[PDB]
Amino acid sequence: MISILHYGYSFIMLLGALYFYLLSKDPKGVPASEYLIAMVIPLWSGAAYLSIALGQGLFQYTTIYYARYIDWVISTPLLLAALALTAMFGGKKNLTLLFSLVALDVFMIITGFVADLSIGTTKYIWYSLGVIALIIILVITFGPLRRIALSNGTRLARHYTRVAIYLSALWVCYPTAWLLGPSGLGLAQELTEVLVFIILPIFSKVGFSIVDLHGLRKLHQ
Amino acid sequence: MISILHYGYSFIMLLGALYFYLLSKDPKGVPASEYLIAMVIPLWSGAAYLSIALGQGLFQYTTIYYARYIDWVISTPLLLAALALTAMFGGKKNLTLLFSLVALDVFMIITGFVADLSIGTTKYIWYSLGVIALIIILVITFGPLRRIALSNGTRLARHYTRVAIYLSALWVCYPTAWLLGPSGLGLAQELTEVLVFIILPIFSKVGFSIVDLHGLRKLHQS
Amino acid sequence: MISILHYGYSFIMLLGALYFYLLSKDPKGVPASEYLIAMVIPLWSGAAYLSIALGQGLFQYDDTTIYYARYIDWVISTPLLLAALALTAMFGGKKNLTLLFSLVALDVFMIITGFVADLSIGTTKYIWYSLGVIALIIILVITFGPLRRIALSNGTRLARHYTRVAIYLSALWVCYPTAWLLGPSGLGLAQELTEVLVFIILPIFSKVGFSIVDLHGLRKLHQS
Ligand SMILES: CCCCCCCC/C=C/CCCCCCCC(=O)OC[C@H](O)CO
Ligand SMILES: CCCCCCCC/C=C/CCCCCCCC(=O)O
Ligand SMILES: CCCCCCCC/C=C\CCCCCCCC(=O)O
Ligand code: NA
Ligand code: NA
Ligand code: NA
Repeated sequence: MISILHYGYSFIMLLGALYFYLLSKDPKGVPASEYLIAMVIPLWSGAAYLSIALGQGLFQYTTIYYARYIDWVISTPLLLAALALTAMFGGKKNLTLLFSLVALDVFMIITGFVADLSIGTTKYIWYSLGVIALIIILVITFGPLRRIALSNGTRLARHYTRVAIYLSALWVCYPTAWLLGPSGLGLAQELTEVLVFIILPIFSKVGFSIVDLHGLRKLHQ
Repeated sequence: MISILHYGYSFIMLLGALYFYLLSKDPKGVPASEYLIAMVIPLWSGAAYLSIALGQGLFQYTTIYYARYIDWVISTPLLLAALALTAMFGGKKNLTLLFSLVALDVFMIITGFVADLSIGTTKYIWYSLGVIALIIILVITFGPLRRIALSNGTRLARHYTRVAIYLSALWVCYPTAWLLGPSGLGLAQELTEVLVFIILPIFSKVGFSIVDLHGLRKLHQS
Repeated sequence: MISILHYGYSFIMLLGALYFYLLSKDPKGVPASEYLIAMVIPLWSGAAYLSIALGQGLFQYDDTTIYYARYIDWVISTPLLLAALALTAMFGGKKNLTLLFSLVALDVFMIITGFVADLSIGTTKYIWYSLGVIALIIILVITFGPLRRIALSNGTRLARHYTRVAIYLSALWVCYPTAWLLGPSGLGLAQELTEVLVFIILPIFSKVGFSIVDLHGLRKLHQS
């Protein structure tokens, strides 16, 4: 079941990528960079998840689905880049703030991987550092980044706020599932966690970009 | 023999690097970035191949020359960057298209590594995904990227087209040799593969940049 | 003692990071990028050194202990330090990102040769070490040659500051390959504990010290 679920995930990522490619061909005032980011996220995630489907992206240590971290260490900084470019749509870019989010995010995913490789108190030290990174990401998202979105007009700010809540709601689920699952307290079953880390990312990756791109395109007319 | 051949490769990379450094001192309207890229490619490749010569960049799994993938994952995106900056010479840059090529290329090399670590059907799934990335790279090269080259005038477009064909011809040899060699169908002997992945990269790396830089320098006024 | 020393290091990195954050809130004409770089260096290093403190960022190889977390630290922290140095030289003028990325490329190569040298034995070790030293020399040639000339093109006051930070960085950085060669990873003249203290004290000056000196100098160029 776990293999088939991952094949399914990868096929959905492939379909998402193709949809974003088709949209890119009639861009409606949205820059090519946004479409490129939208395509890389699912294609890379699809590849990583394909490795799990093929029985490669995991080892016994509990099962570590290490391919998930290879996925997220690329896909999640690109998602924050997407979020940051949305806030900045129609205005001056702040690449300093954007790379601040990328740095926090890459650190967050790494602490997760290290936490998964750790045992006892050490595991939760790393996990806790990852959660602290996420909180700071959310502080930036609803603080200075949102203020940039507001500086770019009511219609853009409305859209940014929607995508900001969408992203934030999904992202807090990841460390919650991690803590509950085999990598953490072990209250939730492996199969339950596998389904969560199949369904969440479909919404976090393809869902997010459908909502993000459609909203930005709608600002054209 | 395999060790000595790799020492030779590294010495040629070193010579190439120094030649590009000397050219950079009298740039003839070619930007420093092009000279930097031209030097990094062979220096990094030389280092990677030196590790093979010293017996470090390979393990038994059949022999995997993993240092080749460490080489290519840096050297091949830089080569496409070089190609893209050539198309854009004299005009506005399209870094989106450039990073599209970098992303495709890094994926291509990784699928190769994963394919080399795989057995049976799984190997050829990864290989096939790598080939699909290469096809898209070539489609970009002769499609949108060439159209940018054409927007920058007759003489630049002529040069870009030459370098584009040079690169494309060499690059399709890599997945061909891979499939024929021990990593694939195993028709070719290890020594045969080692020689191909010594001679190809000399032309793909040092050869390419001699052709690319000389062509751009020839466009210089006064 | 080695664990406690690393905990101490990480706490000092954390304090440095917070100080640079507070400075960033009243920037005095210094761009946000400089403050971001100043914070990333110690935070990343603190993380890497925390792994050593917890007993994770090291393994036994050739009977010697390899502190592999130091290389994970440096491969990110040292290119960011040269970026900081390069942006100082370019302060008030056109940027040269080609020269900046030249330094980043040399630096990342340097740290990798170090790691490979640490994993190597006999002549092979010193081939890698030697390539790393050659990278450092070229970095220093850039620092006192073309990069300094960019600093001079941005006026007397900036060039004076750049030269100070350039000497500060250079003096600290030549110590790293010296300690490495003398210590367990090299000739084995110096004891593990000696090396551990060197690679605790040097980086406090190389990371937090450097940025205090760099940022204070740039801020002092502001007229309020
Ligand atoms: C094993 C893998 C190792 C990978 C190693 C990765 C190193 C990360 C750092 C790179 C240098 C950062 C470059 C900084 C670019 C300069 C920023 C700039 O242009 O500044 C503009 C201005 O200062 C703002 O207002
Ligand atoms: C694990 C894989 C890591 C790969 C990292 C990327 C390798 C290096 C290639 C980067 C491409 C650099 C292109 C620079 C564009 C310069 C454009 C300009 O001159 O304005
Ligand atoms: C592993 C070692 C190499 C990794 C880093 C490679 C860096 C070299 C690549 C590209 C150089 C980018 C130059 C950007 C030019 C912008 C214009 C300018 O201001 O000069
Ligand atoms: Na966006
Ligand atoms: Na070029
Ligand atoms: Na600086």
